[PDB]
Amino acid sequence: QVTLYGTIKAGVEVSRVKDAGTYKAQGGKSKTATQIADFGSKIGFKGQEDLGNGMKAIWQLEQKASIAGTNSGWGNRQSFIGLKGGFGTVRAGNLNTVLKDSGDNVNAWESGSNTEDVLGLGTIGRVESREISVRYDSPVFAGFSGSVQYVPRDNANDVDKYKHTKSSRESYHAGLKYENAGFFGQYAGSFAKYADLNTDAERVAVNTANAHPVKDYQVHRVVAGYDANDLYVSVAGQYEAAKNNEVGSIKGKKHEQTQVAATAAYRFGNVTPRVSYAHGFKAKVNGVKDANYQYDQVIVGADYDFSKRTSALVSAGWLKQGKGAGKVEQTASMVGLRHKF
Amino acid sequence: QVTLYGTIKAGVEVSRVKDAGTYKAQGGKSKTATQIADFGSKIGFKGQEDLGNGMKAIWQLEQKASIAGTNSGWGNRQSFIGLKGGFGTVRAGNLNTVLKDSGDNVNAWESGSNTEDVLGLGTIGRVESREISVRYDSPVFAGFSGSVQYVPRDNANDVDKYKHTKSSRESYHAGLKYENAGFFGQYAGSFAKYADLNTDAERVAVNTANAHPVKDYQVHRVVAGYDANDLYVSVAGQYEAAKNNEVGSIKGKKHEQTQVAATAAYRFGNVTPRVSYAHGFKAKVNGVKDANYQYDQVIVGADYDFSKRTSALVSAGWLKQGKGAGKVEQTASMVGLRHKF
Amino acid sequence: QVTLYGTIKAGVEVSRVKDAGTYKAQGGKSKTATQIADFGSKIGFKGQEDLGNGMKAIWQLEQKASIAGTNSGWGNRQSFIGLKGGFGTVRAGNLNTVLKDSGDNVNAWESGSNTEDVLGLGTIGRVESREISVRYDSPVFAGFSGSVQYVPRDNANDVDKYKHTKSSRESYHAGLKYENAGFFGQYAGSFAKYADLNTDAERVAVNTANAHPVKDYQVHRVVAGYDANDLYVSVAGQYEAAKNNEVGSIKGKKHEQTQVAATAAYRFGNVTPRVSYAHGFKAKVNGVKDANYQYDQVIVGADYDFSKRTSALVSAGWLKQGKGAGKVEQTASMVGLRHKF
Ligand SMILES: OC[C@H]1O[C@@H](O)[C@H](O)[C@@H](O)[C@H]1O
Ligand SMILES: OC[C@H]1O[C@@H](O)[C@H](O)[C@@H](O)[C@H]1O
Ligand SMILES: OC[C@H]1O[C@@H](O)[C@H](O)[C@@H](O)[C@H]1O
Ligand SMILES: [Cs+]
Ligand SMILES: [Cs+]
Ligand SMILES: [Cs+]
Ligand SMILES: [Cs+]
Ligand SMILES: [Cs+]
Ligand SMILES: [Cs+]
Repeated sequence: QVTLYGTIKAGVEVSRVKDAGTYKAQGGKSKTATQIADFGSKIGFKGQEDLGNGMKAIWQLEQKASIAGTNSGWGNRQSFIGLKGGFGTVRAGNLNTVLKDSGDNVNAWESGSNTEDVLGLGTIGRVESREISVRYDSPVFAGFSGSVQYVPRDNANDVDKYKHTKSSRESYHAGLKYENAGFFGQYAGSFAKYADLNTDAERVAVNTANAHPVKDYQVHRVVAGYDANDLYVSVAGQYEAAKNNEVGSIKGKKHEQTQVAATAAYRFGNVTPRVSYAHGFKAKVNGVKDANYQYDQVIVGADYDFSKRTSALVSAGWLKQGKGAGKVEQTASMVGLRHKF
Repeated sequence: QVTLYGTIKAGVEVSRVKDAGTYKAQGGKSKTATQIADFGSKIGFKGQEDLGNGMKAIWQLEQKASIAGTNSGWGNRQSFIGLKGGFGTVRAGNLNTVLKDSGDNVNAWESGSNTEDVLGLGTIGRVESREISVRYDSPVFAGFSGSVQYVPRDNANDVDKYKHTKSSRESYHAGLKYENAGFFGQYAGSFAKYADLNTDAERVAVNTANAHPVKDYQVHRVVAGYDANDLYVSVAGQYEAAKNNEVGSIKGKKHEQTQVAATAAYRFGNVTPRVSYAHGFKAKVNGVKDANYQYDQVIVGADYDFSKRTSALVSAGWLKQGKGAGKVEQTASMVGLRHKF
Repeated sequence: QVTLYGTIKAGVEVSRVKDAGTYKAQGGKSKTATQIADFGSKIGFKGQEDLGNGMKAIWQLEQKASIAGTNSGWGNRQSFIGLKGGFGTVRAGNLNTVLKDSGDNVNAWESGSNTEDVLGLGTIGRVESREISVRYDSPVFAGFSGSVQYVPRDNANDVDKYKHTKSSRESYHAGLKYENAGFFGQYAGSFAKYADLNTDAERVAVNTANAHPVKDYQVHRVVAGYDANDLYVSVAGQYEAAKNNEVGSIKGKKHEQTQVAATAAYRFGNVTPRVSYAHGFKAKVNGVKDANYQYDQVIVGADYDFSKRTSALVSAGWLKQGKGAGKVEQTASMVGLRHKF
């Protein structure tokens, strides 16, 4: 037993950026770019086999498959092997981060890469990723279900395998989930004694060029909401903080930012309008308030369901970053199509 | 509903090149090289879903899959998503160029890459390609069927997305087709206000190293012929011209070349002999006659059909390029196998 | 007719290296590295079609598919097209080397790349590989079955296609096999008039940076053993020798090394313990005895079969290389899982 699946999603997206620093014409406005873009098409193979008494073996190989022909490689999307049974589920491989799964109730938009921060809640999703790791998921007991996941010190840094001279970048991920009559709330987060971030607060591999080492890197996320009776509402809160670990005068100083995201949608028959807001409060960088990281964004859109597998998509987004003259505003809109197989 | 398809084609090809400039031994003759080569094996996944009243959703991901293990990546061959119905068909993605489809009645040979110009009509097919774009194909009305296709300015040049400082490389492609009782004629072509060509008259991405910018780049192709009753005959004509747009003394001057190709084949039971000729008249480069682009080529061969999906292939080709001492002659022959699945 | 297959295999492996030259702490011992690693997962598509009277067409595209997401490309594992029938089988493409197939009775261990020499008989398998080539396999007559395979001069070196100025790196591979009532012995080997080796006695492509050209490169392997009644025993012998062909003072001098490998395993119900030993006698490099190439290794382990397709794996290995102060000792152990589909 093995099945083939995936989804092909593409559309045309119009965008324009307002930046006074990089564009000098007309009050900092760039020209409007119109493109055909892949919304992240993917194709995978998964299978399962009953082993006898309550245990089943499970594997999956999923790849990024852009219909523009820009992707390549196997298992770059969730791909794994594991075992399931009464005890729950245990998987190893390129695995989604518990915080990446919790992303399903946080970001419901589709878009191309270039517009992932204005046509989708991309900024609050800068903490999500896939890591080579092991992961446990306990069954659903009384509406409760949980997940614990770990990334080895030698998987987070291979170069340092035999000479442990760099602080371990090993990390733990966990999440808890409660569901009842259409009401659901969940906590998801991750902690890393030592890790590296780029200037976009995203986690990068040790020794990336412009990467800033950090200590006690922790990410927290709580998402609660209602999903049933043609109605969907979702509020999410997220806190991120770490201590500067880059040798120099500012080592030890604190980094932190709070983000909130809101989304609601109603299902009229085959049309589902939807709206989402997101904000990133002023961020503390090296102990000081940094307003460059503050942002406000709102996305409105609707999905037309031709069938349970095919949808037509339309959406627009207004995004503002920073404050003052270093400020950047992004507006974009798209129309596209999604087919799940 | 989703299907798996592709074809595996390989063979051994013998070749020798006669060039007085690069080879000094024996009147300019090179040694004879004999290789095992992939004839362009490929594998793809496509699927369709009825949406209700006369509309069907359609997608396809096809990749180059060489059995020599030299290819990599997804959707580098025609890959797309679109909709079909009474109105015809509409597709977006890595799509074949209307001129690339018209190639089916122009080049019927199989070969490895190194011999695509001597074991196949490759020179007349230097205008064919795949471009990220949208494309319309109207139904077949009274033997008539048509196709209109467009490649965005920001898809033909991504770097220039927000600062339109480079002339648009957006292009249009169209073709018309008539079929009646085994008789068929079609026009296919493309126009680009601005584009770039390499010295082989092939279109390359803006800012390729040795790439010459051009203006009013247009390609025309007419192919007519008979295909039925065990008989196949096909004549094709092709015109290409553009104005030099490379800043300097020769900007504005005219480039152009006319190419013709002929092919016929008769089906004795399971054997199908075939022969093809092709010529490239002297080309006008910067207004001046250039005989380096002139060429003559003839390919003879036969296909043995073991079954409708499997064939045995044999072919030879004599090709002469240019005139005089800069002249190059290529001769090659091959025996191979093709399995379609 | 076409089928999908492959296997997903991963596990965690603990390792430590003892080298006095590269590690200075504690008598040359490195720290112990613990990793999650792909044991070489792979996925392929193969198909066959009856052509009529006793002939069938056969093709296969197999790719390395790591569940860690580190592989990419098509047909990098055995991939081919060919014909089968009364006469036996004939294939062309990325094909396994006759010596690579004989590897099945020589190395029965699973492991990640980093531990292929301590958790598997990797050193004796440094002569195995895949080469673009043609290959014949004659049927099994009276327990006897044979294989002859060849790699073209222009496939082993493409750059030199038209100017044969580098000595041909074309090579021949052959093997013979006898099987009777659980008893089986086979010879497998390869010869190359000219070839290139790296310092690990592995064959590399001409013009690799640190590659040493050789002449009369021959590899011999005899493997005999018993496989039936829950019992498996296998002894293998291997000889390798070539003449230095690197221009200089030592050209012409002789290189050679003898390797032996032993493995046995008994099948209690679903558990199969197993043990293997391997030795590499002192090697003659440029006529002189080199003890750096001498080695001793022993691997113990067991496989728990959950089902015919799924197994649980456990293994450990002690490996010593060289002699004296340049000496290197490797110890490693792993626990993992393998699912065949
Ligand atoms: O949020 C959008 C995504 O939803 C998933 O369930 C689906 O597998 C993807 O193809 C994509 O449509
Ligand atoms: O012209 C040759 C080609 O014909 C196509 O129809 C087929 O899909 C390919 O596999 C290749 O055989
Ligand atoms: O030696 C181990 C291998 O055995 C093969 O037969 C199987 O196809 C592979 O998946 C791997 O398990
Ligand atoms: Cs992300
Ligand atoms: Cs990552
Ligand atoms: Cs082409
Ligand atoms: Cs192209
Ligand atoms: Cs090997
Ligand atoms: Cs090789």
